[PDB]
Amino acid sequence: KYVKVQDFYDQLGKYVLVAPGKFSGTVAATDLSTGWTMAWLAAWNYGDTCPIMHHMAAFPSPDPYKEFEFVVNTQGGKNLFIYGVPVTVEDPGEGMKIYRIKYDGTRMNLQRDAAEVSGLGLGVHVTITPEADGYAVGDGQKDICAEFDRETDMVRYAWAFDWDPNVKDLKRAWLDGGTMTIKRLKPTLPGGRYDLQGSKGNKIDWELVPGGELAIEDGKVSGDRPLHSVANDALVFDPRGKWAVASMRLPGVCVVFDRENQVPVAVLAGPKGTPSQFQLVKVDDDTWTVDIPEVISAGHQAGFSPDGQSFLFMNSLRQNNIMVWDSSNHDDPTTWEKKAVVESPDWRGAYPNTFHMVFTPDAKKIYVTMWWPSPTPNGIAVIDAVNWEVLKEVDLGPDMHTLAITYDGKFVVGTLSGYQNTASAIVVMETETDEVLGFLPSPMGHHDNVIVPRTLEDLRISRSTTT
Amino acid sequence: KYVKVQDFYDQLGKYVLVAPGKFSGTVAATDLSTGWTMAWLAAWNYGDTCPIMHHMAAFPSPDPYKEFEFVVNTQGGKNLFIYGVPVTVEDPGEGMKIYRIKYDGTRMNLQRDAAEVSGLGLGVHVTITPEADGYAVGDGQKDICAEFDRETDMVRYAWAFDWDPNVKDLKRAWLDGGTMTIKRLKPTLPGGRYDLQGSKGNKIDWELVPGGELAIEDGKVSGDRPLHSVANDALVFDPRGKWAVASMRLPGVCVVFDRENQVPVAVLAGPKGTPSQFQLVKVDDDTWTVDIPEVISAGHQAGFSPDGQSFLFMNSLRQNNIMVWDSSNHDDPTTWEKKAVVESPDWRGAYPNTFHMVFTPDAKKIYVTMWWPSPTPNGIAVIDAVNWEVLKEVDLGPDMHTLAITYDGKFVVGTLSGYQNTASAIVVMETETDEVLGFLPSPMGHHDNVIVPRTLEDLRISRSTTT
Ligand SMILES: [Cu+2]
Ligand SMILES: [Cu+2]
Ligand SMILES: [Cu+2]
Ligand SMILES: [Cu+2]
Repeated sequence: KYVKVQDFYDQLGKYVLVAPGKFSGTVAATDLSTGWTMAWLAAWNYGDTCPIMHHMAAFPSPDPYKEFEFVVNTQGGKNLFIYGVPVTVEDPGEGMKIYRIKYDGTRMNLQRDAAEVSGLGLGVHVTITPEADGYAVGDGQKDICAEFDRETDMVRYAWAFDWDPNVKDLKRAWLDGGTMTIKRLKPTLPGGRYDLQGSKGNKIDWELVPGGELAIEDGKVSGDRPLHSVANDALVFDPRGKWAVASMRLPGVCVVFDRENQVPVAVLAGPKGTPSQFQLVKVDDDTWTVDIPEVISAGHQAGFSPDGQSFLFMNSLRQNNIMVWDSSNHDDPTTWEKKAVVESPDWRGAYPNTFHMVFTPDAKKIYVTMWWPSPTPNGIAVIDAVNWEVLKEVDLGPDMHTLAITYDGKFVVGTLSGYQNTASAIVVMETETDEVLGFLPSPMGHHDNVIVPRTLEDLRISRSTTT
Repeated sequence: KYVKVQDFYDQLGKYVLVAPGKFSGTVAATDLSTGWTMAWLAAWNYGDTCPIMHHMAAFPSPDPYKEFEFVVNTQGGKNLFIYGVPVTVEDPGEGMKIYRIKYDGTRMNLQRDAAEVSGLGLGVHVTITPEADGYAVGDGQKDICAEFDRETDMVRYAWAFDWDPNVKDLKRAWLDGGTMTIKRLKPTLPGGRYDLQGSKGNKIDWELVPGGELAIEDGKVSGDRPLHSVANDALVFDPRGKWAVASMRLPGVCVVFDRENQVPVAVLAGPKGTPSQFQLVKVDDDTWTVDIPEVISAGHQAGFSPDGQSFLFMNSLRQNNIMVWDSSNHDDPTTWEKKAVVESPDWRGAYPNTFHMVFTPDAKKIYVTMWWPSPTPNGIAVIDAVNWEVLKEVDLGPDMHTLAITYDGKFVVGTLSGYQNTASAIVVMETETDEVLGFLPSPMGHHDNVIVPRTLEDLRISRSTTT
């Protein structure tokens, strides 16, 4: 006669959800087949003075219930003062830690801070390589992204980016175009180490939040070198191998990198009305430039379809759409050409903004997020990835963040995070008829979440190809 | 075709669950009618450097969805080192904070630390007065409990307890009896403030855990004055008013206090093998003693039925049973007489221990917890409180903590907490047929939980009359 919540979990399958919690200072694994939290960790327990637990990704495991490993990073400094929490720690730790954690079937074990090992600290998106042999991190305060080895936590290659505006006034520095520099970043310390932990390398004193291109232009973001910011976000991976793609928010471009040869190969132009690409110019063995005549919109989410056939870059704020390239030629990214743009009245005004996406395994649909400042309901839009069309939107609640999918394609599992001070939850949506099945408690300010993959194939629709 | 978890919540009613997280550093409110966390708070944001968020209790609100207030305390110092977490913290805070927090319909707001206001910091159970005009806190390291005014956060009265063992060897200090002193504790600083914040007043360096009486007896608990310990736990309230009862773990007694007259009036004797009461002896206007010829077993949980007719104290470890007194004479607690003992052949070992309870509104049933160290399944026992017999025992999972009940009496909502490093969750049991309806995620190490009450009568089955 009474309803068992167990009936709800039974339908979901044997899948493990993991999410960090931003200001909660915690990270947590949840068994979607029973409702239990399997294990949680609090970084304060380890001496972390600013445990803003940020992005994460998990390596595949043959049985996540027996063990899995993941990478979760942190932010610090003035990132602590971004929200409507009246924080009282005026001088917090610097963050930019890159933690390696292993769930061992019972508990989470903090293995180390890869930022200490490598010397490179980075605080935005974390992704797993498609071979599950490494991971990558980006950062929009220091504009560096890097691919790291899973066994050693050392950098394989790191890239620094810089902006040289046509017009040396913050209001016009991006709109009126400029030249971006792509620079090979080499170790400066003994033992192959970098000297780029915590705040070292910061151009700006906090990460640009949604709409932050306007704040930086308006002189409202402090830092050493704001005129030269690009706000790198992520380093995402072609599921077919070989290529990694770095997203650059403020110049509205993605840079395609050859992973093994450690050179950029292509620059993709985000905004609608630009060509497919800009010309990459080699200056020397460590340095490349690209000239961008004007930037009519910043962009944000970048990622691939699970078959590598499509690459997507979201324009956000000044334009809101999804720019789509034909990346079917795996041999030569300079031939990748614009094939579609997803547009919709759902992209009402300056908001909502779409920062996250997940594909179905067969690549026919995608679930993308619709974020707004409080108090407009935030939610999910469903995209037809064959005809490049928005099918449906659903309203959920405050502060929508990331989306994952169970590896059978059946359920999208997302996080809402209360702007760090109000309502937060896990949402479950079924992909057959695109109905919201409801919410699970989650007292965490999640900016990321994954389902733990079992195979390399699973990684194609996990935190590897998209953010 | 798809099960909506919303159907599960629709059945529970409009009730708000609140729980702190111990090593998580956090506290959270959950809407049982939708699955959302309503709001959460991380005490590191407020400069707490040892945010072991410990016990708590909520005041009644006419509408918890619009606003409610609660009290949550903290522990620190060497309590950080008691669990399986390999903590690395070099200068941990001392804890013993007593935070006042207000939920305002959107977020949690830290109001203040009442230990700073009053000068008295206490780290174990927190309970609300039956009038909702005050709260009380106890502490088993300092052996102090006090009742505080809700508006001013100042002490109404405080009591300090001390053990004088017959035999001055830790192994025998309790088993061979002694004399406990009950002493009025008066302030020493300007403005009527105590000088007892943080570790000030600790006789031992951490709270005794389950079976901790063996630890202290074996010389394994550091402190300046362990021979003097009684391990106060709680100050619970007769729902009929007038009386408050302080539980003493190590001597196996409870002391009944006249709240308004500020005097003790009776000492109830815990273990099977003792009379109903021990004799209270007045030494002077501020000081009483009680002689205990032998402590047969330590005790723990203490509380009243919602009609105040029964009073219960659990014997734990050396005996595991529920000792029950006839407290129907509200005029004179010296008349309170043992009327029953709940016993089971399943409780014959050292474990399980039963540290928590909640009654149904009509006082006919009790839900009690069954705690064991890893890896024995912990769970809930259902007690017939008319005939004083065990009805049912259910296995749930690791590290069972507290119990609450919806105020219509339909659902028991408890917390399991992972020993701070493994699986944790909220459990829901329906009380009609005592079936476990299942679990909700809860990435917290809860040692307390409540449902926000609406009325004074609701408190009778909240964190007021029992722990
Ligand atoms: Cu991003
Ligand atoms: Cu973020
Ligand atoms: Cu207790
Ligand atoms: Cu506790």
